[PDB]
Amino acid sequence: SRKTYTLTDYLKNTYRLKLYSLRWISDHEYLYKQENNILVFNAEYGNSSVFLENSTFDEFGHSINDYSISPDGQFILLEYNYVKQWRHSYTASYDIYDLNKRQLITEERIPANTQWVTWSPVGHKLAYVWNNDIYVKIEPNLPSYRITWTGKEDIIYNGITDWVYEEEVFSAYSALWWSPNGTFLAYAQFNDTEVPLIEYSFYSDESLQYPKTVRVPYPKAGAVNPTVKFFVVNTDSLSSVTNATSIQITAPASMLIGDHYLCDVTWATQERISLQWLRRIQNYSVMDICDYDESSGRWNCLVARQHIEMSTTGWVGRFRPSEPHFTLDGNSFYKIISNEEGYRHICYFQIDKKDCTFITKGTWEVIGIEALTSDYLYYISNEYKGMPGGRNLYKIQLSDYTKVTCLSCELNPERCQYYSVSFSKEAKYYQLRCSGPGLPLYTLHSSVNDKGLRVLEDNSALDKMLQNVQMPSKKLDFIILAETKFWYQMILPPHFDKSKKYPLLLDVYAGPCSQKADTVFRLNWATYLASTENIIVASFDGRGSGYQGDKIMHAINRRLGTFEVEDQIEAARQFSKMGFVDNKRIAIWGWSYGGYVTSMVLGSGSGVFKCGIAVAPVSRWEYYDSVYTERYMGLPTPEDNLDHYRNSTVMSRAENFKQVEYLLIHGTADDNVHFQQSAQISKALVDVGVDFQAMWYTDEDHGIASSTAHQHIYTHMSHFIKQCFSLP
Amino acid sequence: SRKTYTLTDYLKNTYRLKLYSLRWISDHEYLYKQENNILVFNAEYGNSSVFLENSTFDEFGHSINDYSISPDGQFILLEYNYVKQWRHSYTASYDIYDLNKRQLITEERIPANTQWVTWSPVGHKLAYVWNNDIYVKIEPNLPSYRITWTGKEDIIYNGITDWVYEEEVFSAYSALWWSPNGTFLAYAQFNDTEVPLIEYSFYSDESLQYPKTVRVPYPKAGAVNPTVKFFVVNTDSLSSVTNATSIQITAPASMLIGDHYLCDVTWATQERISLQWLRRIQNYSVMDICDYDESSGRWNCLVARQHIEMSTTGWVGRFRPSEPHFTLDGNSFYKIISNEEGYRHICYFQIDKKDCTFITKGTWEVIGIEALTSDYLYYISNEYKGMPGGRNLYKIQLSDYTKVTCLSCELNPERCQYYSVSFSKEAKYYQLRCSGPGLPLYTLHSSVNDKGLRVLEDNSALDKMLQNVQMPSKKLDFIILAETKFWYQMILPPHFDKSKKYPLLLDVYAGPCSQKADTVFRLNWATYLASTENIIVASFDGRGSGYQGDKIMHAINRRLGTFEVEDQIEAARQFSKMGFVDNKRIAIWGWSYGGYVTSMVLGSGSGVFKCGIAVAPVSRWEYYDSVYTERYMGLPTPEDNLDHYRNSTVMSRAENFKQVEYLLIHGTADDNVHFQQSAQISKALVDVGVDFQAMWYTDEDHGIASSTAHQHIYTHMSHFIKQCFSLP
Ligand SMILES: *[C@@H]1O[C@H](CO)[C@@H](O[C@@H]2O[C@H](CO)[C@@H](O[C@@H]3O[C@H](CO)[C@@H](O)[C@H](O[C@H]4O[C@H](CO)[C@@H](O)[C@H](O)[C@@H]4O)[C@@H]3O)[C@H](O)[C@H]2NC(C)=O)[C@H](O)[C@H]1NC(C)=O
Ligand SMILES: *[C@@H]1O[C@H](CO)[C@@H](O[C@@H]2O[C@H](CO)[C@@H](O)[C@H](O)[C@H]2NC(C)=O)[C@H](O)[C@H]1NC(C)=O
Ligand SMILES: *[C@@H]1O[C@H](CO)[C@@H](O[C@@H]2O[C@H](CO)[C@@H](O)[C@H](O)[C@H]2NC(C)=O)[C@H](O)[C@H]1NC(C)=O
Ligand SMILES: N[C@H]1CN(c2cc(-c3ccccc3)ncn2)C[C@@H]1N1CCCCC1=O
Ligand SMILES: N[C@H]1CN(c2cc(-c3ccccc3)ncn2)C[C@@H]1N1CCCCC1=O
Ligand SMILES: *[C@@H]1O[C@H](CO)[C@@H](O)[C@H](O)[C@H]1NC(C)=O
Ligand SMILES: *[C@@H]1O[C@H](CO)[C@@H](O)[C@H](O)[C@H]1NC(C)=O
Ligand SMILES: *[C@@H]1O[C@H](CO)[C@@H](O)[C@H](O)[C@H]1NC(C)=O
Repeated sequence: SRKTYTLTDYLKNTYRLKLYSLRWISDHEYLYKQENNILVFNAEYGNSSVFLENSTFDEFGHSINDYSISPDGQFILLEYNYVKQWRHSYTASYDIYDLNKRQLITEERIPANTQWVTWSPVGHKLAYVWNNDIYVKIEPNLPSYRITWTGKEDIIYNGITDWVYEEEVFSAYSALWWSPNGTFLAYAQFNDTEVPLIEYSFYSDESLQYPKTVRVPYPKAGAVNPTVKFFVVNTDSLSSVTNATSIQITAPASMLIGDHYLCDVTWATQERISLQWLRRIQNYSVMDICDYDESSGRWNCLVARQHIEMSTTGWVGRFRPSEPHFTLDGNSFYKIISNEEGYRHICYFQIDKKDCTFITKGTWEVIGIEALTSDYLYYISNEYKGMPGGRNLYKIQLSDYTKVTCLSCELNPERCQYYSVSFSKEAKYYQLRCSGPGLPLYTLHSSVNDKGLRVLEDNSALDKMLQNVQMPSKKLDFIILAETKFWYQMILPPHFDKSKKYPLLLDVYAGPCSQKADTVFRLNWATYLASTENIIVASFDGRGSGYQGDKIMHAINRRLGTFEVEDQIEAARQFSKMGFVDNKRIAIWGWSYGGYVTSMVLGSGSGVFKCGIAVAPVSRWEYYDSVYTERYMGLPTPEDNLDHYRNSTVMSRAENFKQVEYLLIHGTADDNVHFQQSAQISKALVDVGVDFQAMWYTDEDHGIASSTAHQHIYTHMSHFIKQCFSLP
Repeated sequence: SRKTYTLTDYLKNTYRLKLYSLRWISDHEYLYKQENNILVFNAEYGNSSVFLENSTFDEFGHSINDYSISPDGQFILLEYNYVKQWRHSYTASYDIYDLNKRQLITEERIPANTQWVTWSPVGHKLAYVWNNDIYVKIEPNLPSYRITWTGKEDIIYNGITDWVYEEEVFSAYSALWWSPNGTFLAYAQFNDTEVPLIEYSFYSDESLQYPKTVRVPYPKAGAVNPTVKFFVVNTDSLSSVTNATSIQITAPASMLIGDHYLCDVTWATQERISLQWLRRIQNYSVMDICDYDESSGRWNCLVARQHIEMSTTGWVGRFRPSEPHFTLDGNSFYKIISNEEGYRHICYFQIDKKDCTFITKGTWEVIGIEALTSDYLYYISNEYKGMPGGRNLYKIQLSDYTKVTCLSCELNPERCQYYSVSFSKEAKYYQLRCSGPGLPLYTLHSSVNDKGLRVLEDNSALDKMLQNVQMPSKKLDFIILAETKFWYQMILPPHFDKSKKYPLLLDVYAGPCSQKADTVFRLNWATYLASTENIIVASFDGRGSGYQGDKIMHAINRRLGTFEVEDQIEAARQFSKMGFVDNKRIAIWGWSYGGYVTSMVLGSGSGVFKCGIAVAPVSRWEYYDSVYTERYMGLPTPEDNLDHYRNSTVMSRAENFKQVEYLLIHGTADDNVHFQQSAQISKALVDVGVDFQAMWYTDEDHGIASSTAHQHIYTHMSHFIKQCFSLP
């Protein structure tokens, strides 16, 4: 045979997966960027035309990072001077171009160093955050109205989140929610006054004589948490002479008694907001329904409308309480709830009524609700062929729950088992996105008869290129551990010989609600290790893994670093039992939570693993943030869960590392899993006389995502793995 | 045949060198700590008596770190709760025990967290520094008198130095000088108001949830330097009702015009102080002679008494201007000055007279002046057998300079070639300390007819143990480079075979005024590499090296990282020509300046070296302190020497590291050569796609001196050297 998938192919993106990233602008039209032009596509017919030529901004004088067309199509917001902050946050410069007048706006521009910009859902109003304060523009050429005056760097945040809310609660920077009409603007206010600061050196460029100290409010497990306030402004009654009036919506009494989080904001109608609150002890959540009082200007939340969601075996939701999906009248909603058997299913709720009705059931889970129309509810689930790592689109008939139709299951069963979807406004058309086991396929469909309209992207160019490469194969199967099915995946080398013994690398994450065994197609480091190095790369989903019910997911509750570590050891013991694995060449590696599990497995003294690599690992739960940690571990106090926080550290296992080859890697500017975590592992290994390998990446964060750093880390880990497996 | 000197022997200090640490307390007596007792010895006869049994402090309740007996013998100052700070500084708790009354002083105790304590030179007065302020106790049981009120943490320092003065100027924490009588107390005041702070994380123990940021005023090359003021207090006229009056002594006009340092304080008589000042441009120093005016209470320094010392080829002195050694009347003195040929010799100066008279000359240098009597001047030099790395004691007859007598040269010429000395007060006796080439020998002698009195320590216990070990040998010789002799040393394996090819490791420092080729006996890492691993460990003294004249030393002036790097490359090329070196197995390593040279040699693209290890290296001169850097490099400005600062970095040679195996090591709490230095090397290597090896040591400083860290680093470097040389 001929060429293999090399490390250089992975690092240099030689074999590009093609995407079809579309933006719906109505119930029947979408925008698409097809090189040097923006095109508008008609979903029913498929005809297109140039919406905007990229030649329009040749004389702009800055590199445009991104754009946003206003809902009415009248304006385009141009984003340039992009400066990345955390996982979702960034700062940028913004300019507005009038599409009808065909010119840039010179007067009353969005200021430089803007934290977040948002168009209203309809029309052309703007809400932006500058210096932690909210500003509203009714028209792009008109002056802004100031909404908040309390904004203070690292202390008060209006309309944007602090570190912990961005990372753990909202999974977004924005804390601004326009009403459907664009009449109201709802926002959250974060107060970090007494939140302790994580401090670290930033070395910057060679030209900087003195390193900079970065100071970030970050609550570690058990520390003072930021507080939250919720407000609503009427953007239609803004005065140029008088200051803007913000109406506060207070949290329920069952929340105000102690520490709590605002975990969800959903507009139900033009005058109704849904708010979900969660206690610091993350097993109790309350949903409030708040209506606008036209004859007072205030917002009232009846105690009778409050819906409580609690857990007896663990925490609420997968990572957070699930979002409600309101019916058009806003008097009822659907939401994914854990049932009496522990499976996550769609529940139907009526506002002034007692409980809920489950509309789905079974030994599988609903992944998410995608669309809701008058007649149907569209959702993604892993029901098909009882594969927890598969994803398909289904629709349930709202007039008969037994009438469920799989929409994606049989489109291409050998090639397509993992779908995601993008619905048009009002769900008239949908784009299906299959990500495996074969090459990604993008298709356009009509909700009317569920007829296929067009193939958008088939990846035929990649298909032909990959026919020319010795590609590895993927086996997706399960093993039995204590009368339960646990899924695993294996990346097997090309020309796989079952009578030959191959070295095995265990790729681990194993965090709560994780899934490493799935039907997704990937071109990654594992692709190179199996194709060029002839190493079996295995992944296993044990106790604590998600999408298989709470019996499996909650098994890890108040006990991180126990069953998920043990289950990785047992998986490797069982893979060793298969006659195609060299029992003397078993390695393990992982990033973030994966790094914590790798380190815990290496310090277990199982004797199964020869070597391992931990990238940016957690080492002790007290060093990680309060929101994520306390969700699974409780508080680190003698009354709560101190004993388990003390017994679940990497440092305490330092003695057992004498039995293994260990490579420890961490970025110095990691704002998420602080360098401190690895600084403590290295110190405990040195204190016990254990030799190991280390690598720091100057100014790299959790992702180690800088082009040169990404290439260096993978090159360094490849040399380590090859040396450990005696490969040339 | 039998056992070799193993890595474990080095790390576990299996073969300990015995010392004879004595403290002269008079012209004929000394103190010696001889197991469970402090003894007093009579030099002439050798008889002794117990002075203090350590059973006295069995019920003290703290571990005594050190002690200090008052000059009059009446009190002992006990040091406990020792907390190390920088190279010289520390904090401790102090208690005073009355030796006559045989009880602890319970009233008016030295406060906890005392920065520095000092007995007066005669009697029992105390001067201590607490919270950056000076305090004086006339008697140990009496209350203190406050001298200064200006003390401010990290800003104003009274009687103690800031970071830069401790490390570079005084090579000591103390900035307090009692007059011989103990009448006056002279002190320096340091002001660090506008000095920029170096900031770095301190991780501490596992129990610390948030890392601490350490902030130290540290001027990097070209930054704002601390300012200095000098004062004198009369300790005999201190009032309990009135505040202490400090008389300020102003720097000369030729110093006040810009930035300057106070570089030396020497009491000449009871009423005369010598002060040496140095300009920020370190080629001009002024010595001031200051006399007490009894009819004014003021100190006056005549401009006619000022002695200027300037350099035309480099900087003043070896590391700083040399100290004056005054004759009893204080009207004349002796100083080591560089002569017209560039050799450092003893100069004789008379106070109200124009220049000086050289009393020594030749192609060798005076290392230091050790004692001065009415008849003789005692000094150490490297004259014997023209060996720059040898050290011997000589005496010159003050009535005839041609009458020079070597006092140590012929005591044991095969065993003893490197001496240091300790004279009694008034120099009636001297202890000679020979540190090689054989095992250290400690002897006592009488000055009258230079008769050997006693052998104090012969190391006979080590001698017998080493007879049982396969010990390596040392060859000390020279090679010619551009018509000049340059010395090198080689640690050769036992049973050395000149017809066999051995791997070579080059051990480097090469800093200005350094010496790595000498006659001293050492039990170190090199001893193990040659004895167990059969590796030749070589060291070379090239351009910039000291004790061979200014032509060699000043060759590197305003050009660090040029000739000393080139000369290490040429030494290895010449060792390669010798037929006992494997030219394919040549490695290089160094610590501090040695790490900078190793990195510069590895990035030179010479192709001579296979691998190298740099421990805590300097990478760019702008990151290192102003005092040391500017001495050799000038200022990093375009009007001065910016072009060489920019051309002499490790980062700029990053491309050439593809040709070598590199191991980079640095401690994270290094307050001297900041971790920033290695953080910038690693980042430049990653930016260029160079794979290398790294190791950080959490909370270790420049020394990486913690027992567990010292063992780990040497174990890690040994594995690296062994794999690079293909050794099992
Ligand atoms: C962000 O959060 C912080 C807390 O982390 C919050 O700051 C707190 O503000 C309040 C009110 O401004 C202050 O509380 C007071 O303390 C001062 C003394 O320092 C007293 O004057 C106060 O007593 C008076 O007022 C009381 C009620 O208002 C009554 O007892 C009586 O009328 C008194 O006259 C009171 O105890 C406090 O200084 C801070 N806390 C901290 C830790 O800084 C801040 O306001 C928040 N910012 C926003 C925009 O929400
Ligand atoms: C798809 O094709 C139709 C039909 O040609 C386009 O609709 C026409 O174009 C303009 C702009 O909307 C109107 O002024 C005409 O009256 C329309 N004619 C008809 C017969 O509908 C349509 O815009 C095309 N869509 C895209 C996205 O290119
Ligand atoms: C060494 O021994 C001598 C002689 O015994 C000691 O000197 C004498 O002893 C006492 C106590 O100091 C004095 O009162 C006598 O006047 C001394 N006589 C002479 C002739 O010196 C001496 O103290 C001993 N030294 C040590 C350090 O033990
Ligand atoms: N901060 C922690 C957050 N996290 C998540 C969060 C989510 C998620 C999915 C849907 C909605 C909201 C959040 N899904 C997967 N992982 C892993 C991460 N983490 C865990 C420990 C180590 C470091 C790290 O970043
Ligand atoms: N700070 C720098 C100071 N230094 C010295 C100083 C002296 C010395 C000798 C007699 C009197 C006063 C000073 N002797 C040898 N080395 C090397 C060191 N240094 C140089 C660069 C790298 C880091 C370091 O500590
Ligand atoms: C939207 O919201 C309010 C009432 O909900 C109304 O007064 C306003 O003018 C509305 N605008 C529309 C429906 O276009
Ligand atoms: C929440 O957790 C605590 C602490 O483990 C527990 O005692 C309590 O019953 C929980 N709440 C619910 C609703 O189960
Ligand atoms: C220290 O120096 C500053 C200028 O940096 C000056 O304002 C201040 O007076 C000084 N303090 C003392 C005690 O000399």
